[PDB]
Amino acid sequence: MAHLLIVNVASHGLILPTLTVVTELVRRGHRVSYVTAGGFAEPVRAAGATVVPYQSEIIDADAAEVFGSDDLGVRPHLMYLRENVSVLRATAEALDGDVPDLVLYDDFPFIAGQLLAARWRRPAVRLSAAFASNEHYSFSQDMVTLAGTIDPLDLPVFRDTLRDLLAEHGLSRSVVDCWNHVEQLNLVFVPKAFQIAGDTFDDRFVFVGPCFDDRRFLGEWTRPADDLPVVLVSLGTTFNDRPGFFRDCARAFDGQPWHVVMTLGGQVDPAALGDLPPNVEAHRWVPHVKVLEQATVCVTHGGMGTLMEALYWGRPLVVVPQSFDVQPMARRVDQLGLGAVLPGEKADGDTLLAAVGAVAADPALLARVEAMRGHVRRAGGAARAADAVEAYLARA
Amino acid sequence: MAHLLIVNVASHGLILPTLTVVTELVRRGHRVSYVTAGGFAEPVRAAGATVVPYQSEIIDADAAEVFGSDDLGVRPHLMYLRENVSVLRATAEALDGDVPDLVLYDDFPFIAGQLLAARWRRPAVRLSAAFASNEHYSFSQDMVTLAGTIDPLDLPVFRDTLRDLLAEHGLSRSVVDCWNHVEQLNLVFVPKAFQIAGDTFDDRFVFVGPCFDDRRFLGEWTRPADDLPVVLVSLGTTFNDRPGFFRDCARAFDGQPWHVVMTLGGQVDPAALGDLPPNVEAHRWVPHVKVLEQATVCVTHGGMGTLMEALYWGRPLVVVPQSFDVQPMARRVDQLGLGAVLPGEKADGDTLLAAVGAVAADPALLARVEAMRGHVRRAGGAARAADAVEAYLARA
Ligand SMILES: Cc1cn([C@H]2C[C@H](O)[C@@H](COP(=O)(O)OP(=O)(O)O)O2)c(=O)[nH]c1=O
Ligand SMILES: Cc1cn([C@H]2C[C@H](O)[C@@H](COP(=O)(O)OP(=O)(O)O)O2)c(=O)[nH]c1=O
Repeated sequence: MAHLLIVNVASHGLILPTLTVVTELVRRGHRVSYVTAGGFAEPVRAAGATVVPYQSEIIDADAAEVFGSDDLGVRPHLMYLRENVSVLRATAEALDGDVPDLVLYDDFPFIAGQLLAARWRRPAVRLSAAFASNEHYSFSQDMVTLAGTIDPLDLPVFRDTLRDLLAEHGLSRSVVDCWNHVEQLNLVFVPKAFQIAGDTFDDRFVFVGPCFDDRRFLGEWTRPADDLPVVLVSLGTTFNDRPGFFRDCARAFDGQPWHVVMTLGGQVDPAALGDLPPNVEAHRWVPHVKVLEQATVCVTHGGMGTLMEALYWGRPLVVVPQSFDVQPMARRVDQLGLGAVLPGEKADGDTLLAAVGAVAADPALLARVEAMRGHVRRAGGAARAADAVEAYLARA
Repeated sequence: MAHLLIVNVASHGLILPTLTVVTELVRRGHRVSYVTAGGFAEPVRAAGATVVPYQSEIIDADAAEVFGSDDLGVRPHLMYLRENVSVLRATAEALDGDVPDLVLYDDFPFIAGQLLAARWRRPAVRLSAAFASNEHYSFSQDMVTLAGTIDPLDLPVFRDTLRDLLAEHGLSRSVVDCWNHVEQLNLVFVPKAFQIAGDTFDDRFVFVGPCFDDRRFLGEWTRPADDLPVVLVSLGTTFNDRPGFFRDCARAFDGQPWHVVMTLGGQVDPAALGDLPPNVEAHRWVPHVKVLEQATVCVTHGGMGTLMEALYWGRPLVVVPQSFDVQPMARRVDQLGLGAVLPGEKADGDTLLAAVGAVAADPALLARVEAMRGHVRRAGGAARAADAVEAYLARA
């Protein structure tokens, strides 16, 4: 009954929750256009969607290095607008003659998303792979706050670039109303129980939780031979250039009654770690969902995708936040008592060893992890998202 | 001519900026009721207002301890409501028979403010002694994020109490709408230029900047006989139980080309510092406003009052934040290049000494500070506040 456009940027965290949703909507006779770049085109086409390529900077940008350049975060902010503009121009060109009935856009390209919907006079849907935002809670604000950057709107060049962009595309919305625009429908990839201030989000928000595959394109992983409890250890895909962290982890678990699956996420080359104990392994990539299924503890920097996949299986958590983008999750896990949180420096090998053992042996924590798993399960998934999408089409 | 009620709580930072404003309205003939507790009654009467006492909990509470109690911040949050409720009941008791034409309330007692405005069906005005909040920026969220506490609306007992309070008081305004309510007029004691995301604030907000007196009731001060550049050092009135800080600073400035004036703020006894060099003073209280007039550098934790009082006199800053509450102001001062910031531990006497000398000798920084001084002067202060109120009073 529809041609659905998904507006997104080139990032694992933002695309992976989307895949099984695409496959479900397509299963129901809908047709999907998907904005993406580079190697992401491959899994996106496999989910059933037609790929609309665009030129991305962020795809091979070094996050740590970008946020390091200057002390106000001008470089991050301006790259943000560029990625949005690059996405806006490429989608319009491709689909100006094939107008979608429904524009769905991730938080990141939300400027391009609003402008596209306005340009075509089409209903819109927002997708959140992290925490959702409303009048009470802004995932964006405490992003700025924690990151230490300048407010984007306090940055004259950013503000003017945006004002000229809205003006050009004639969107009848002011810069501030645009930046703080709440969409009529929002698909969020966490349970409401986990969402910060989740009790405050109304009907416009649908908390469907993690949506995932076997994800064979991230490789495959098979239960070990030593039959030791399995600990997943990963720093994600973004701020993951930390051979020190991984090497110290391998050392601490050397001879310990655990089997460690280490995930480098594309930065550190396994070889750069040197030799690992027999109970410790390291990959550029393995499907977290595949390790976590057989796992006992999950050690993660706090990436949402990894947290929700771990909680899906009721795995006690050890969160090792190394960057700002992940701190709200880590704060939320700590306050829900879903695991131990070792922020930055504190996440050394030895401390990480005591934490892994501690949370694996805590009956009260395990009581909370099991219950939360229950909310994740009773959360929609790809099926409930597609339902919302189809009900939304109806009202339009 | 009117009866103006000022709803406030027993706190120096929240009451000081209000005083000269009261005196102006009264001077113009209006009659002012002022909600306060304890020893603040004296200065408030002086300003020319009629004191409405309420039983206060925060007036004799130790912030550091209160926030140290538990890991979620349940004790602070619940005290916050009690303070609000205690203020609600007292004022209602006193003014039910003497309804005000206008209800002016500070951010803190904003819940009691809204309910009183609704009860009596009167226009209301909000007062912000720190940054103001709107749809783009929330000082509150910034606070919770920085303090590491749970969102108050994620805390059942807190929201239930709030919900019931709103219901029992007839207010037809949901808990979340209530919490994120934007008043139709806001007096903000900050220049819009300093305000975070100032450009995003509309005409509902009037940035009148600092409003102060001789403040003789805080004692007096005559510049030294040694004729050294005077440096004001102060950790404020809230998280100021830090003898090590003042002790180490006095030690560092020993025999240095500066005259250090330290204010303990009713916490540490001056005697507990022990012997001080001839060029270092220590007081329970002296009017920052009088030191700052003769000063060369202001060293402060980031209290909004001290900051604005210093910028009023174009004084270079060394910001030494030791607590979440002054963290956004330290961030802002740093972004505007108005001074050096030495967060928490970084703030030893030796590093403080270099900073003081450094900010005093930076031509660029001084250009920026002198310019901000310009904005503070343009703000309009007490006169402009009464102007706004009177216009609001006539419109409604
Ligand atoms: C690094 C890595 C991530 N993932 C998945 C898990 C998450 O759903 C998603 C995003 O990674 P995540 O760890 O959440 O990191 P980031 O903070 O960078 O987004 O990618 C893997 O499956 N295998 C891997 O090796
Ligand atoms: C401690 C102290 C404060 N003040 C004034 C300056 C401010 O306007 C007001 C509040 O103090 P401030 O320094 O801003 O601290 P806080 O963050 O704790 O509120 O008190 C004095 O005049 N003298 C003093 O000795």
